[PDB]
Amino acid sequence: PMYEQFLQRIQAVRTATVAKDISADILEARHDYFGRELCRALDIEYRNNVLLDEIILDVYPGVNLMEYNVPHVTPDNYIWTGDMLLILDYKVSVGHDSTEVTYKKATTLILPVMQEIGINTEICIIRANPVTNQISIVGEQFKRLFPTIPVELNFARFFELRKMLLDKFAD
Ligand SMILES: [Cl-]
Repeated sequence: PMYEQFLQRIQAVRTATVAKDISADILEARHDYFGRELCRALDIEYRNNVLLDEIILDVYPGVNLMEYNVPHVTPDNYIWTGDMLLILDYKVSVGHDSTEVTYKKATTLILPVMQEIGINTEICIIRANPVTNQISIVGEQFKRLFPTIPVELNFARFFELRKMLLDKFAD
């Protein structure tokens, strides 16, 4: 259905301006596909994106939430071991640039308020290279809890949809 919905939009599109919205949605679905598969292999609960406020309340329900300035920020997921909060962001990319951008933003926006509240937090980004299927991890505590990441990844359907868009608008 995913693939067919995209195929129908790709068939229908006429302008590059509208096509870019299809390209962006295909990129997000590829991201979501990695997330679901990564959480399956890691045997953690899949969440699409959770607000920081909701993470704080799930870990520390007694927080005096209104005493703090919680930025509106939606990391893809999180792991609460019992002692450490692992903020988890997924990336699918052949470069690391977007990983670095998200890392910095998650660092300036999340870690300050977690420090005041007293929650030990780490930013973690897991990146799949869609061409090579190699997994890159950033986050030291995450690497010690999962040195084995048994993902079974196939991005070809996403590559096909985007190739179709590249072919239609190769002007
Ligand atoms: Cl992504």
